[PDB]
Amino acid sequence: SKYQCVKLNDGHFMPVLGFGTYAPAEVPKSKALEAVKLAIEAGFHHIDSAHVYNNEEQVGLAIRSKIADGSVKREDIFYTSKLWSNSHRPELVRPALERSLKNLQLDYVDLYLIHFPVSVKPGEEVIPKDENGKILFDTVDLCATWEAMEKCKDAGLAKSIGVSNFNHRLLEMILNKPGLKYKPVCNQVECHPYFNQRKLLDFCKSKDIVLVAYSALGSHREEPWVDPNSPVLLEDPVLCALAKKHKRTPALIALRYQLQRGVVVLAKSYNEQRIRQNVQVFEFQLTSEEMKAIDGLNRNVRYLTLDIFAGPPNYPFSDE
Ligand SMILES: NC(=O)c1ccc[n+]([C@@H]2O[C@H](COP(=O)([O-])OP(=O)(O)OC[C@H]3O[C@@H](n4cnc5c(N)ncnc54)[C@H](OP(=O)(O)O)[C@@H]3O)[C@@H](O)[C@H]2O)c1
Ligand SMILES: C[C@H](CCC(=O)O)[C@H]1CC[C@H]2[C@@H]3[C@@H](O)C[C@@H]4C[C@H](O)CC[C@]4(C)[C@H]3CC[C@]12C
Repeated sequence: SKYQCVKLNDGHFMPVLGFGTYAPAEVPKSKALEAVKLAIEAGFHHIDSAHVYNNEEQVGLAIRSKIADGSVKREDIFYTSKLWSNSHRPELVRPALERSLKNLQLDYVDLYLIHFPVSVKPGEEVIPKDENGKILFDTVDLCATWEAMEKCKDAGLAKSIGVSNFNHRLLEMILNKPGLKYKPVCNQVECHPYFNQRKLLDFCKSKDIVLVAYSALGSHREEPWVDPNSPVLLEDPVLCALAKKHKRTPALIALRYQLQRGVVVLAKSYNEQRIRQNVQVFEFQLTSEEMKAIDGLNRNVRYLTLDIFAGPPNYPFSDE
């Protein structure tokens, strides 16, 4: 083995390069199973999935298949799952995590997150709706939610807990919670050169919270979720230039950029050639001039605004 990891604030270790597993429904789930295997093989020791991804069955079957193989040991696979907004209510966390575990056929997750800050009505429908297309939000003290997460960490069902799509205010809320037992080990948020959340990153760094970047390569750009008019990240001029100078690719520089920033990156790809290519971030380095060059690409280009959840006071994206 031997791969690059970072020490999480709870003593655990997380690999710096994580493999994303979400894909549009237009893609069959089988693809997720075959893709993960290819990722394990390529060098990925960190796998990121979720309940809402509706692919834990395949993703688990994969990682479970590579352990049976003798290709990897469970202690070398860092699997992340996320609690979905229709289960923020206290008595609903553990059951949710248990449901995932059941679909994965694993005895615990290495990392478990609160997927999104705004709550929705409990029930099967992942995104409930009024007979008038209205999203049925719900109100839950996230601190109560976080208390159930802590009990999961203690029950040994989750090795490390953390948040996703949390902003400064929200992050603080958990941090300053009365009787907090475990500060979130990380905060997984969108983060690429056209939106290198310095402000948030610094904050996180100052609290020893690792920032896990997603859509680090510009995202899947799925029609309903991402604005087609947004600039295509991997087409950026200076990223392609640097790609050449280094004899690598714009994607690899977006990935390597993140790494040197002290960030943990996720790169999703079902294409074998590309999957194997992403594991190359470890093959080269960027110099201070380039380090700064990419810092300069900053813009306010947020790909996933998930504004269909814009209502509630917990919508994360309208502050920093
Ligand atoms: N917590 C959250 O709120 C949240 C939100 C969004 C995503 N995530 C996580 O982050 C992961 C990242 O997925 P994403 O859709 O956001 O964006 P991404 O990782 O930026 O990837 C978008 C696309 O880039 C392509 N790609 C990968 N490697 C490439 C390479 N070397 N050269 C050229 N293209 C390459 C992929 O196409 P191919 O697959 O065709 O290669 C991919 O569809 C997800 O799978 C998920 O696990 C978490
Ligand atoms: C919350 C996340 C965004 C962030 C992330 O990826 O972490 C989004 C990304 C894709 C979305 C699903 C969509 O493809 C298919 C379907 C559409 C229905 O109208 C509602 C149900 C489904 C299953 C959506 C649920 C919400 C998902 C999982």
